[PDB]
Amino acid sequence: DADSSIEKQVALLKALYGHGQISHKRHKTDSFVGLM
Repeated sequence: DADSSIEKQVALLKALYGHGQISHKRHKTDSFVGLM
């Protein structure tokens, strides 16, 4: 029944996706174009 403990690791994979947020940080730079 502890085998379900491995399913919790799937949540750790979601933390790896958070690295994609760094790519969205470039979208904030596009917002500065509005200053023009």
